[PDB]
Amino acid sequence: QPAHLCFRSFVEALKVDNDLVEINTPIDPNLEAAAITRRVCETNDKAPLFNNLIGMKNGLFRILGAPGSLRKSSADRYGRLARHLALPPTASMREILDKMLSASDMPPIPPTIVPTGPCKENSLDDSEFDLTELPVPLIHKSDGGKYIQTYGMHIVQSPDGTWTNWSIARAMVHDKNHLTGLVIPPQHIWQIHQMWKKEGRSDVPWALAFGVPPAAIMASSMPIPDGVTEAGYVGAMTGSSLELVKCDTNDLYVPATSEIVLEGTLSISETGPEGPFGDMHGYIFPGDTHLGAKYKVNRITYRNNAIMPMSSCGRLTDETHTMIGSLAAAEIRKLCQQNDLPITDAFAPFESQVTWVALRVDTEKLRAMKTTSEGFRKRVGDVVFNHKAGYTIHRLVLVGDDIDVYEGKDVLWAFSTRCRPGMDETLFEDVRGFPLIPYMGHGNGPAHRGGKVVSDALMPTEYTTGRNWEAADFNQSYPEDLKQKVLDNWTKMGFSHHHH
Amino acid sequence: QPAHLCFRSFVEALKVDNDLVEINTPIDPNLEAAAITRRVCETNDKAPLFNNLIGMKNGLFRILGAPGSLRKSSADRYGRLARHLALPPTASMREILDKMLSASDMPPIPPTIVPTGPCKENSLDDSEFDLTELPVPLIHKSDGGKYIQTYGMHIVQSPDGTWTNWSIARAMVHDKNHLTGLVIPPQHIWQIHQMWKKEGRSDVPWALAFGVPPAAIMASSMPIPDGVTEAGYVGAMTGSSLELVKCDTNDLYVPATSEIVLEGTLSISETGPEGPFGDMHGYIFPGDTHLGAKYKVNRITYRNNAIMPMSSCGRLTDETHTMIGSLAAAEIRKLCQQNDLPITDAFAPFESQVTWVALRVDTEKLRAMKTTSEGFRKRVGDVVFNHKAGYTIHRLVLVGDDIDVYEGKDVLWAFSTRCRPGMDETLFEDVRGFPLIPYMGHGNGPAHRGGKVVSDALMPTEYTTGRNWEAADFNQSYPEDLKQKVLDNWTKMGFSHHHH
Ligand SMILES: Cc1cc2c3c(c1C)C(C)(C)CC=[N+]3c1c([nH]c(=O)[nH]c1=O)N2C[C@H](O)[C@H](O)[C@H](O)COP(=O)(O)O
Ligand SMILES: Cc1cc2c3c(c1C)C(C)(C)CC=[N+]3c1c([nH]c(=O)[nH]c1=O)N2C[C@H](O)[C@H](O)[C@H](O)COP(=O)(O)O
Ligand SMILES: [K+]
Ligand SMILES: [K+]
Ligand SMILES: [K+]
Ligand SMILES: [K+]
Ligand SMILES: [Mn+2]
Ligand SMILES: [Mn+2]
Repeated sequence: QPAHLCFRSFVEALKVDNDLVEINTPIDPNLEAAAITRRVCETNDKAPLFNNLIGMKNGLFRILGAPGSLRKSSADRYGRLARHLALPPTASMREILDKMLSASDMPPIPPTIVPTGPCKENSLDDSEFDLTELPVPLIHKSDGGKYIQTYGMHIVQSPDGTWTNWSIARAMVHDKNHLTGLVIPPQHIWQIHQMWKKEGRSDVPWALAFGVPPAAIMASSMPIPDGVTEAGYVGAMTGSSLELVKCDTNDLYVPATSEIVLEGTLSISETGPEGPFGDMHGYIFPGDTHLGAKYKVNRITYRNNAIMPMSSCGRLTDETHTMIGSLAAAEIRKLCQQNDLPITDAFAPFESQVTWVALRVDTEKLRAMKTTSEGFRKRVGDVVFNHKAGYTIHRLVLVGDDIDVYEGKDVLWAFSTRCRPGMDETLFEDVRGFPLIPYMGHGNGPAHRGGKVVSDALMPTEYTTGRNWEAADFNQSYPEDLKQKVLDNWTKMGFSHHHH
Repeated sequence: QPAHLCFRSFVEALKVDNDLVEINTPIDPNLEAAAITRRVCETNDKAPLFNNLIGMKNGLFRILGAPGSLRKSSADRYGRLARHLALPPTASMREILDKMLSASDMPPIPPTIVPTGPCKENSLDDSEFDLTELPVPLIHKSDGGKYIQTYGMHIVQSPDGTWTNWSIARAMVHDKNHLTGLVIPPQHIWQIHQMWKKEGRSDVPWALAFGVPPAAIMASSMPIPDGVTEAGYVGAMTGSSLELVKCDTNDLYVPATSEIVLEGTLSISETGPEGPFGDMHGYIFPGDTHLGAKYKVNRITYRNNAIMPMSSCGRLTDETHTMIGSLAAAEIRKLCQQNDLPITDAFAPFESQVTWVALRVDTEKLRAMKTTSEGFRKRVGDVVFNHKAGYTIHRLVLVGDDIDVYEGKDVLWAFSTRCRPGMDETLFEDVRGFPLIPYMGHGNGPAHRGGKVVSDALMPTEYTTGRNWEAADFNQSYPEDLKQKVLDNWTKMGFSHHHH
């Protein structure tokens, strides 16, 4: 099966790429596996495959860390991500995000039901497993539980059957047959949960599939629109209908090649302690436990030699930056264009801890609008910050066409030199805020509201007659021939490879 | 003579360090020398010494580019700067800035007058030179003149004789015997000029010395206090009285080993076209010429085989970032401490185009103040933004003790995650602004006023009971032994030198 359609094949692909380290000696899921993974993520090293995880029994489980993290080289920086999507390993961010957006104007390709698959190779009923006896990692020393769920896909369906959502939300082990996790607005798992709670009749049928098709985990991490079934979007994006097998204890459908599947229910009544967790912005607040949603597990099915993917998230750079930030930015680019805003590109700079998105403006189009910074900032902020795709983003930075938004040095240069603090900004206090950012949920103001800003790094003439400067850089301050002369004589004169 | 006390010796030192490239074939001062230098600065390469500059006649002149720019290696990153100050080439920024501050609580060591020095080896009177016939560089393709003055020191003295100031301000050739340049408030050259203009009797006696003692050019770039003669501060800092020779046509004193000296007057009445110039924030606005101050040159004296230092300034990283930003930050650190503010460190992040300064707070001291963010931001901003040392800085970022302000990744992380836009900030509109920033002089508001902000990246408990988080990073999320185990087994397991 292709790497983008089968996690086991993805792991092979990373090996074949010389992008894997197999660790065949005993590694402890209590912190060690995650510490190695953390180190990998902070240094852009090869992904670790822990084949000998202390506590692994009857096939449950091996761990792959850092599945969507960065490679060291600039030329294949995003190669792990490209390997989720059948793209060349040298694909640019623009190419990855375009691939992720491509299904937005295609007919869905609904999934195909098949009678079995590898995820049925083994099963444990409700007398045979105990989640506290599996080698679930402790990912950070102060976490409030062992976070089994950092890179699987929750599957829930609307009561009416018309929408089946796939998403990543964290969850940890509560006891032998339950998890707790975040189920928070405006996320689709929360929207669906609310529909079941208003119906009031039963708990939400649920599955959590780990080691799913890589193209599916990418869509699981993207804020595609309300009511859109991720399976059909992934099918359109890949050009192929995904093969799904029915759960044994409910009528949900899971990817045939899932490494591990939990089947059960998400309660419409019960909660339990959840967190704290070392999360995407780089922090943990020890002892900061709060009631979260509670999941009951009735069944586990799994592949022979099952592999659990794990995100050891925190400070730069991991899946929470490369996927949450970039995929939100992609959706925001499209949202802006569908609202008639002249945005060509969007990216969440890593330097902002993916709390900003830089929006590249087609300034020819802007000029024809015959507008002003105040008016345009307000329009952009109203579109983005009132929409779910803007949830995680607290600062938007508008930049003109000379800036490559995928290059954080250039975004920081433009922000720092073209946006006058205060005057060139509009604050938004009456929008939903992202409480997980420390300055929100642990800050001085409302945890769930406000704290957002549009920062206009467009210069005045970009609204009127056009850019009126040149950069004081090698590229722009010297004519072409001179530049080429300098480059051609560089090593000659005495001064100091693309792949590496 | 030691490298920190003699520019010719500094050039040797760079060679000896394997930090120089001598270019002995003909190089054009029209753009080529500056393009090579620009490239060097953008890539942290070796400094270029142009020994064969097209238009060099009777000893005037060779060029050294990038004298205060960065080295590639992390271990001696700041070595050029260390070589201005007799510090080891491995000196940290903290050590460099401490050296630059050390004379603040020492008695001045006034200079020593000597009867001659190398700067008298050659002379050209007012019938023998023509500034338009010297190989003065065109540094950026759109500059409004050939900027002879990017790394020399202007020397002017108060009418009463009590204060002699040394400073760097840009100047370009106007005609055979004049320059034009910036002389703007609140700079000391402007303060002194104003005293001569209020007296009304004559033009300001002036000298401009190029290739001065490196320790002197560092102080020339630092906002030491009003009324303090830089020569005596440099003497205290170095422990040695600087040797100075009298000008031939006026009673000012120049460093004995100056490579090139211009003697003349700064007019109290005349102006001429100045600029545009590709400056420190990375921009040039072509055609944006304005009236500047006008200097008359009556005499040139120079060393045999004179060397003109040149800053090819613009986008990162050059002297305008490493010296203007860092030295302002140093003065601001001291200013804050003298105002009883609990600041331990200050640095202008390069990523901010040196428009921000990050202030590290001693949070134990902060807690004893029993204050709030609003009150503390206001106090800090009032101290800094009402003082000349704050002139160039438009954003202050307050951070707690866990942040190394000399590491821009960490400053950006703290700013992005701990400062809630709007709520955690105070805007300052009724302070002097720095017009050279594009969003000021080419922006939407007053060019000379406002646009400043204090951004508080202190978390709430840092004011009360103490830090209440741990980072989700390898350092803080794992115990010591585990960390050390991981490091010790790193290359063993399969994963990937300080000097490189
Ligand atoms: C890649 C990724 C995405 C996480 C995520 C993680 C990763 C690795 C974790 C598990 C390591 C850390 C926390 N995560 C959570 C999360 N969204 C959320 O509501 N709660 C979370 O706990 N997300 C983001 C979420 O997947 C996106 O917001 C999706 O748009 C949600 O899908 P939806 O649009 O269908 O609701
Ligand atoms: C290192 C350095 C410092 C420049 C500088 C440059 C460099 C290389 C240039 C020449 C390449 C570009 C422009 N510069 C100017 C400048 N200050 C100013 O008033 N006008 C300038 O034109 N400065 C900053 C100035 O030297 C500091 O603000 C000093 O504190 C001034 O000394 P003072 O406190 O005695 O007035
Ligand atoms: K999704
Ligand atoms: K602006
Ligand atoms: K000075
Ligand atoms: K704060
Ligand atoms: Mn969804
Ligand atoms: Mn001074």
